[PDB]
Amino acid sequence: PHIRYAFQNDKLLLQQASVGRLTLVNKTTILLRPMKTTTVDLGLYARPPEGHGLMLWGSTSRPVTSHVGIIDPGYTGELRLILQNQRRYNSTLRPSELKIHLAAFRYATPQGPINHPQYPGDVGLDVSLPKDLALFPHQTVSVTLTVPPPSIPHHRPTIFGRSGLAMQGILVKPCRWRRGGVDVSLTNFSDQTVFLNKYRRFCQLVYLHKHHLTSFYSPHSDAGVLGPRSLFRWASCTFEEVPSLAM
Ligand SMILES: O=c1ccn([C@H]2C[C@H](O)[C@@H](COP(=O)(O)O)O2)c(=O)[nH]1
Ligand SMILES: O=C([O-])[C@H](O)C=C([O-])O
Repeated sequence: PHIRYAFQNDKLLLQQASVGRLTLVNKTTILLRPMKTTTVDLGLYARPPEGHGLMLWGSTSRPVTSHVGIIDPGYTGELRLILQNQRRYNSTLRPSELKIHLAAFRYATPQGPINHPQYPGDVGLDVSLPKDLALFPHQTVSVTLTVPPPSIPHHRPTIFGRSGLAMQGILVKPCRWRRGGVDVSLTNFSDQTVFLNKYRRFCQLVYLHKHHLTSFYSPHSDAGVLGPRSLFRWASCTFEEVPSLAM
């Protein structure tokens, strides 16, 4: 399969597009104010092959957390990375300290608490909050989902955040939804208490094909997505530059 893309941004360098993953790195210093969202407009456009979505994620050893972005197959706008400052003062990413990754995966879609996809073809299904929560500034809050989602053979249910909460300072730490049930953690990086009532959509349910979860560290895998216990392994695709995709 081919991923077709276009990229144009003088503040970012394309490091490589190899073994199914594109990596960009920052050429300029990136300033992060405390308590506020930082967005990086990537100048990057892409369309996945049939049956696949795309995954967007950032990686750094500085004290900065990035949203893990689930990219729908019908999306034809510009991709953005959303970052949050872990400290209570300015943090900077000096040239080359931020890596930005994009790669594809096969997924499946079933037919409260679980809602149908927003648009034809969307990868994720919104999951509703089972109780009111109060999220205080610079604090983490955890919630349990225990009632099983729909079973889909050869796929693995996983939870990821949505981009609109992320823009408000609320990140979800992505995690597998395992047989026992899943503890979903939300951190508020903003300066204000955020109230999320019962029935609010707070995260999304994604069914990755099981090939996309591994324990081996590979050319084809990375600990940066779901963390260390289950590595994300992206599809073996080829990137192909189609400059007219750029808007
Ligand atoms: O980190 C992200 C996450 C999402 N999106 C784009 C592609 C998605 O299809 C669309 C909506 O994503 P959600 O609101 O559903 O997370 O925005 C990004 O550009 N960057
Ligand atoms: O909001 C989205 O999920 C995305 O924007 C969907 C399409 O198809 O364009």
